[PDB]
Amino acid sequence: GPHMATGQDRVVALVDMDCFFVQVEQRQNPHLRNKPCAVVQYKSWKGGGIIAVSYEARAFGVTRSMWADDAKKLCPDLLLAQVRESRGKANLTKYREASVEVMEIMSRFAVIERASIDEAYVDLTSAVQERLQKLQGQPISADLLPSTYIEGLPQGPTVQKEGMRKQGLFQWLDSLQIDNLTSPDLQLTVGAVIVEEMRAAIERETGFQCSAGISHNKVLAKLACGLNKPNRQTLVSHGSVPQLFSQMPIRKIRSLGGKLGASVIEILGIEYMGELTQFTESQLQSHFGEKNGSWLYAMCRGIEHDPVKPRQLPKTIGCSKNFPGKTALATREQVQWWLLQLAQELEERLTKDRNDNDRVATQLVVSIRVQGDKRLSSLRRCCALTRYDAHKMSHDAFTVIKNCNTSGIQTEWSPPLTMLFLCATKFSAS
DNA sequence: ATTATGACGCT
DNA sequence: AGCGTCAT
Ligand SMILES: Nc1nc2c(ncn2[C@H]2C[C@H](O)[C@@H](COP(=O)(O)NP(=O)(O)OP(=O)(O)O)O2)c(=O)[nH]1
Ligand SMILES: [Mn+2]
Ligand SMILES: [Mn+2]
Repeated sequence: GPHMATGQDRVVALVDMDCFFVQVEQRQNPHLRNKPCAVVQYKSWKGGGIIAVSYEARAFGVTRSMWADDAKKLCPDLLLAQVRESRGKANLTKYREASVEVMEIMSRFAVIERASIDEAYVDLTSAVQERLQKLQGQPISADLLPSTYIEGLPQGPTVQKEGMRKQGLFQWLDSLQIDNLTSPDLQLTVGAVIVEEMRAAIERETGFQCSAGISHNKVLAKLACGLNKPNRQTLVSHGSVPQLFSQMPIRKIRSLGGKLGASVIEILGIEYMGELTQFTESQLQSHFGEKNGSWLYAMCRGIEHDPVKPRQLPKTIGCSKNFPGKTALATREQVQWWLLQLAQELEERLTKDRNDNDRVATQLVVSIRVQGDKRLSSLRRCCALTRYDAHKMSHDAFTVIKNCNTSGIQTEWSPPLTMLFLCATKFSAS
């Protein structure tokens, strides 16, 4: 009862850019704005593979992973922007630089955890305590939450999307106890006011729109963020969780989309996240291991303790390229040439990283995939990264992988390589 | 020929 | 250290 801690200590937000690479290209090229648009990598094979899709194009059924030729079948007026190519491969530098723009704005409001190229978590607990101090018990006006949805509201006792949003927000605000600076619902509401400000700052200073989730932990904030995309933010309160999870497919929760979520569904004979509540912590640990079991036991009650890590920069810097089918590398000259191309891109990114961020990588991880292997990596080998020199890095990568060539002939490579991947890791402050 | 990465758990 | 999982 009273000692039953409900994981409402923290205010956590997740901010995720809407169709991010598309917005980067639309900012650069106004002709693409407010159009069905997608971003593609490469062109020759089936028109290139789509990795980002404007919401106008999603209305026609265009999705990531679709070949552009097929997307064009669904949406003949679809506009396409191609990722830059450098040294024979896709080069994502434009999107990484845009990402840095956004992350630097978010960092003004709180310490962030960079979780991908286009999203970050924010622990707003302290900023909320400050804004509550300033408010002096003053209520929160709906005018301060102009793009906020309250998940699960309105309820009970209407035809337009914005009208529904405002109805739900009024029900939420009317029920708020603003004299209690420790009410979790009030704390989430103040967090949402701050996130409105953060999102306004991002759009004003970059031209990019984003969505956001506000809840008591990272998993709920991420899920909330997705609920009302694009260009809106969603507050998922602790109290909204039973209804939200009652019909929430297990796979929708981050980390349960793969084999583990399939095993939850199959072993327990359930479909929805809320059904997990009927099992004891020990039962879940017995099926899914001690860590997963404890995580599931708390998560189906809306509780998760994973902290917002103070980390604005990526932990690794890596370069990869596939060589599918008849393009797989089957000679020693080919392997050396592409290792050098990857290594030159890596050198460039690493030198820029060192100048910006006062750190140096110390370990180089070489990953390859060999033909006829379905796994992502067929083999991973690490070596020391002592100089930011592409020729040295590619020579060392070759040295650590060259024992994989089963060809007796010196010139040929067998079986051919369908993937090369260089990753710089283990950063030290320089 | 669902590509380019990046985080993280496991042993 | 090297592999597997989840991601998108
Ligand atoms: N190279 C590469 N980039 C990718 C891939 N998948 C995504 N990206 C890039 C392109 C994406 O723009 C970006 C961010 O990924 P999201 O947040 O998952 N999708 P978005 O922001 O587009 O739309 P939404 O409004 O639904 O959040 O990552 C991929 O498989 N490969
Ligand atoms: Mn996004
Ligand atoms: Mn994202």
